[PDB]
Amino acid sequence: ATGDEWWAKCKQVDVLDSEMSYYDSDPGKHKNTVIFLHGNPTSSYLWRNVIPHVEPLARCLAPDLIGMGKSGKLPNHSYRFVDHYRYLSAWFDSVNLPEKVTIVCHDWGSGLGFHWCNEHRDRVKGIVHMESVVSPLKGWESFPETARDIFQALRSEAGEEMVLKKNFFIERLLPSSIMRKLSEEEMDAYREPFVEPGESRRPTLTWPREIPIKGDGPEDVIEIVKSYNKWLSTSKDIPKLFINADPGFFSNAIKKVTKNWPNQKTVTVKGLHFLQEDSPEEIGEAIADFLNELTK
Repeated sequence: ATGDEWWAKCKQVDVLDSEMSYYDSDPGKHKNTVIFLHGNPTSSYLWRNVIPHVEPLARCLAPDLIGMGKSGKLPNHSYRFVDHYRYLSAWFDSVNLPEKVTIVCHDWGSGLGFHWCNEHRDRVKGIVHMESVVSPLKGWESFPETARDIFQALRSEAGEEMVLKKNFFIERLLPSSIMRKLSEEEMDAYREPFVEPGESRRPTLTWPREIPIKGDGPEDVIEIVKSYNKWLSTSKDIPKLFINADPGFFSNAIKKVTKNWPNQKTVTVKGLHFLQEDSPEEIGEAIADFLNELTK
């Protein structure tokens, strides 16, 4: 339950010019393996109540993205999508994975995971995604109205004071998209990587600045997302599970974007954006069922 208790189950490995922390239920084993990828502004802690439903069937890994959780902070403060992907790709190559894996992913963890799958198509046995980055936004009009002003502010010069000084993503956006009230210990686990004001919080500001918005940018992320969206939309041989959150945040838009994707099943659970905090049991059970279907 505590951050301390969760990270006590994790390990650290040197990766490139830094280090990454990750959960690994069965180090080095090439049995059925599942990788859980968090997004902004969370960490592997997000999966703590989902993973126990899956471990009996698979080796479960859950890394903290660079700059987040207990992974290292980068002294150039550069945490763009491409930086995260460079680190995550090196992490995949460092943890002794079997020939194919299942990816379970959320938010920017899905951006990174979908891109990794697109670049390593023969390594993918299935993808479970939720509140995910499935396509570029055609414009600001497609961003949910209740959050549109906030995210435009985050992407403006005001973002630095909002995040680096006031920790806006941790203190306001995170609890706003959990239906229940987190305990003090749970909230402190999310706060821990970002307790010190300043550049430690940069990952939580750069992430909203990477959202692919057509006509705005950033162009490199737009191209990456367009590329994996094209692959996913015709990926008839890759089993996919979309965990829809009711009422969710981006879930309603994801349902429409992916309605014609082949080989995708949908399950619905109660939640806003951070659905793992409201329905971890149903999410874990849905993943376990999905894995069993692969094994037949």
